[PDB]
Amino acid sequence: TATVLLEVPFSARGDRIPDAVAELRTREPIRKVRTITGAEAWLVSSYALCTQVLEDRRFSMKETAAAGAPRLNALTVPPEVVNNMGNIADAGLRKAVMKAITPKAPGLEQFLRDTANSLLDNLITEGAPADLRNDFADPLATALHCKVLGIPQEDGPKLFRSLSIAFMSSADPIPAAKINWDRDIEYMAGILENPNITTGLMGELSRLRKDPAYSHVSDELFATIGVTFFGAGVISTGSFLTTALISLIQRPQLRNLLHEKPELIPAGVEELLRINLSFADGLPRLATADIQVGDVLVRKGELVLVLLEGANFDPEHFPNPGSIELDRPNPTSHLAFGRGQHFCPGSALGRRHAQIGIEALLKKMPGVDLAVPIDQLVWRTRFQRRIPERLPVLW
Ligand code: HEC
Ligand SMILES: c1ccc2c(CCc3ccncn3)c[nH]c2c1
Ligand SMILES: [Cl-]
Repeated sequence: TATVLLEVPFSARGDRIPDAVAELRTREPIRKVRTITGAEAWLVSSYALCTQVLEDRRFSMKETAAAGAPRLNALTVPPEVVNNMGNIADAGLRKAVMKAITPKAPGLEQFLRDTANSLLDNLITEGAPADLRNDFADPLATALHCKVLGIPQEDGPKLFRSLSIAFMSSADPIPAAKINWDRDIEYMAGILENPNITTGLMGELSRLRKDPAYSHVSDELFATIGVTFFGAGVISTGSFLTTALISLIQRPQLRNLLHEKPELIPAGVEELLRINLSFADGLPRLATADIQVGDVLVRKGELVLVLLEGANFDPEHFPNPGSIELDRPNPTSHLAFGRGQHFCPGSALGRRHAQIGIEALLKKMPGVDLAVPIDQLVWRTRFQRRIPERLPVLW
């Protein structure tokens, strides 16, 4: 009997990789799929072909936003925002933005530790079960990014609540996304004019905005940087830490090891990054030329989806890919942060967020365990991240 073209994404579950991924990688590591919009795309699932695509700018991020292109999903932002990093670079702002979002600012790591410990103390006081997503990982991400941006902690929750819509992976445009986007842009425009905001990313952007060397950079770009980096950083660190905590809880031997030897936590987090399923969709690129990828000649104008867990569970690059092994020879060579032109600018901050969050959790609740059977986690659908709606634990 006839079947439709293979549809992506395969599963919204972030606690297991579908067997279909390895079968695809082995039989057809670049293969045609249908996205939720109905568009066809090339799904790339081997490490070698994923890196090839991400390292060839002729597979363009920016052009995925072009009118009439085959789409993975509907834009939730103005099309120029897809090229936000490119616009930042063209405005002469890349170095300043990068420096503002490193975890090395004085007191930043102590802020993370203090915040994590305070959130955990509150959970211990409230008593089990505790929701490690809504009452730990996401508030820690939100507090971190208010600090990094230089904006008041009390503004975090409202900005955060845009994100369950802003990072939707939808077949169609989302009216609420524009409502929240325009509102959050207005907020950050006000931040740039707010004399109290003198630290962090927005403090620096506010200064550069009045510097004659940036007098022709648009106010829209300055505001957009704030919304984009808050949203990307918070959704990415919150979702990654949440699904990392699941992987850690499901490995009590690793939890005990990292609890007893915290110096191993960075290597543990690198492996948790490698096996992380937080990205719900392949990374999209639009071909701007005819390009050979494996056995397929990708044609100009076609959509390519780089499946991160395809690369990161590829046994030809990461032997025994499903196992967390702290002594791999190539531990940071995973694609959790992408690769090439669009490699994540917040990679160092995301690493520190997770390392400190896990260190604090293991000290405060060494006996942490799921409080529900793992299958009972509710996996958010049609979203750019895989996350459980609640993460109930006991300890
Ligand atoms: C505070 C900012 C920030 C943080 C923190 C952050 N991201 Fe990023 N990330 C970005 C931005 C902005 C981009 C777009 C870069 C570009 O287009 O050049 C990006 C790009 C990426 C990409 C590549 C996307 C592509 O299409 O090539 C991946 C993958 C990624 N981030 C994953 C993560 C993960 C995983 C984490 C946490 C563990 C994280 N990011 C934390 C802001 C952030
Ligand atoms: C693929 C998907 C999304 C993006 C973005 C914007 C991400 C964002 C930020 C805040 N609210 C909503 N979305 C920039 N480059 C991208 C590539
Ligand atoms: Cl504050």
